[PDB]
Amino acid sequence: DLMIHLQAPDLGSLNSGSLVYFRKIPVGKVYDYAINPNKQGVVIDVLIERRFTDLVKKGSRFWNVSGVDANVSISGAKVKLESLAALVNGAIAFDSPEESKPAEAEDTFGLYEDLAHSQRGVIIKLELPSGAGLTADSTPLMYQGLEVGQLTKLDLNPGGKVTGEMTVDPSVVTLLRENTRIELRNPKLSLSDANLSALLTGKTFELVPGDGEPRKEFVVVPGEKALLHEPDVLTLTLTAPESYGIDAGQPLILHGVQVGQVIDRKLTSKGVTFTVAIEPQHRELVKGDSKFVVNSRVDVKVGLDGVEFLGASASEWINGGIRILPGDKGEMKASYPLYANLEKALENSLS
Amino acid sequence: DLMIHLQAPDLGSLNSGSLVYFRKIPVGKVYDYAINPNKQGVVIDVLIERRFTDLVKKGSRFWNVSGVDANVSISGAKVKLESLAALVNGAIAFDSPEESKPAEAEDTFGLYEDLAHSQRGVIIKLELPSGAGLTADSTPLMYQGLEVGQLTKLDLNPGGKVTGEMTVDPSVVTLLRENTRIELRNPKLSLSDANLSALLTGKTFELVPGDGEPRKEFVVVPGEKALLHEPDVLTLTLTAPESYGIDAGQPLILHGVQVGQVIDRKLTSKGVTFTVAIEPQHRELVKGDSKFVVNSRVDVKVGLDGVEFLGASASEWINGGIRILPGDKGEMKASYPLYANLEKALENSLS
Repeated sequence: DLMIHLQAPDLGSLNSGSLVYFRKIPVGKVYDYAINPNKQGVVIDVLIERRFTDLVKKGSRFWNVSGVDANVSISGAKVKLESLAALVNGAIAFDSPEESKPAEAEDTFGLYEDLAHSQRGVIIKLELPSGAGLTADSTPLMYQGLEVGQLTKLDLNPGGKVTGEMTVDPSVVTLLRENTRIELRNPKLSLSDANLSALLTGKTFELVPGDGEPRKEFVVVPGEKALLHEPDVLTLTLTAPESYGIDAGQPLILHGVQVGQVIDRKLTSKGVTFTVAIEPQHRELVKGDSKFVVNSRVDVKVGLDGVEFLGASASEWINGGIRILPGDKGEMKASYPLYANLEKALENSLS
Repeated sequence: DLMIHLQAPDLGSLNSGSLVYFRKIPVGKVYDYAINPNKQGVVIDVLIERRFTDLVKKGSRFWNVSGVDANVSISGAKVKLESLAALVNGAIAFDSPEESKPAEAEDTFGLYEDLAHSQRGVIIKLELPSGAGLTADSTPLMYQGLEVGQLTKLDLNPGGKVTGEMTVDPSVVTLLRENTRIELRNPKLSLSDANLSALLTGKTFELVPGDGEPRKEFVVVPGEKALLHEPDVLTLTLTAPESYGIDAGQPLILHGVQVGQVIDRKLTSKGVTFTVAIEPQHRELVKGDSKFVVNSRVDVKVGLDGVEFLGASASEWINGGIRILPGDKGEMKASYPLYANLEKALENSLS
């Protein structure tokens, strides 16, 4: 027979004589349990039978299937009572990997508390902004709409630095590399597609791939800042003597289509300095010369023969933001002015 | 007696001596269980009685009815506890088909994990855009409002290519053919008919039939692109010097009625190029000559004797989009211009 040791943080629902399963086949039993010399953890030593000594490998993971948990899920709760023998007395199930040396001679093993905690994969360290809607073992990493990861740990390091970590499955592991971003998506209010499921999920880590050297630690920024952190982004610091009602997250518009987003608005003594970012599409477009016209304010002028509306439309007004007047050739200097309307941009009159 | 083998990925709630049912009549029992030589799967060999040897056919499917699962459903949860003997010890039920040879001599059988997984039908491979709201065994294929299929598998192939597969029942199988589209419907917000049920369901595969050679693999596109993929569609690439507030999914209007939809908006260095699509109704209508006028902007001109409103109405404005001025005869050239309003389209002045 084989006599191996398990290290658990507590005994759980396991009694002496409780049963050990492989593929839900009883292939052994729990022999004894004892507190190890330090009071910290409980060592449970089990006895795999003589026939099944070749099942237990060095790379095996043992997990605890004892009691029953009833999990209510959104849009219906499927609670299935699979195994009746585990409720009364407790059980330990285990997996056998493909290629590992067979274990022997009282080899220790960590005892995971659940099947979900004993999933294989790669630990990925994250430096989170805040843990406001993030949860331990409930926040997924989506990729192409599929669940790829699971936030497994969430800590508040000293200095007020929330960091967590994530198990991803091996498939995607080759996708993670340099300039590969993980940004958290808010469950944003969708008018065209009504999805209550997404609304109930909450915060959601989105993986967007890049190329380069494989890395294993990332920095998650807020969703607005994500554009700024993209690999090929162009960042213009544009000044203005007034905010003109332009918030931090207004869209930035060329020829009617959004080419960029405002990132942040900083108030100084000289005026209001914006920092806007630009997707690659308008990166090629700029050519070093442009004018920047506010779309946040409506303007109507009354006249006998002259009737004009300047700088806005009602839909434009709800979106707001900054309009681009592209030029032919320039050098992409550091600072640009923000003109109050279109005709002061044609007059080149920043006053 | 008959001694046949079942191959299951795990033993489940089955014990030795657990019972085998046909039409919920005990017609045998589980004799033994053993792990096969590879560690991958468990072989459970059962013993159908001597009377019932003619029941087991070659084309039989065995499924697992063991334990109990309580499924909460929307708009009320009907949880029925049908069979009490399966809870304590476990059971295997099986079906006998109409015309098959009777099985004998330790013939193997796959053991499905549920009655829903052991439904007959045809596997249909799908190349999905994303698996954002799609689920395994929860996403149906509607046809005429009835559940016809069930998305049974959802994978993330390398390269970021989500593909899944679907069991459809045999009836519809003759309906699937060439130019037969499967497009996913979003649970769109309905103002006239309030349906919370549809809202709770989420994504929904809609089957629309076509004619031709029978095919067994499809490509699902997004709902907006579906129009573009229809069998008799006419696609116009129309240019404009500005977006004029025309989004990617605006309706496209002839004589007040929607005849087409804008498909996508691409920003270039020359301007904004749209790609609109057309239903067969306006396919016959075009005759190779038309003018394209924006309906997204309001225009009011003030005058002593001349009062006119150009290009929009408030309802038109909420819908927005492109208006068609049909002509008598033409050749349907590749590129068309998008005029800013109606009078510049009558003046033939694209500047």
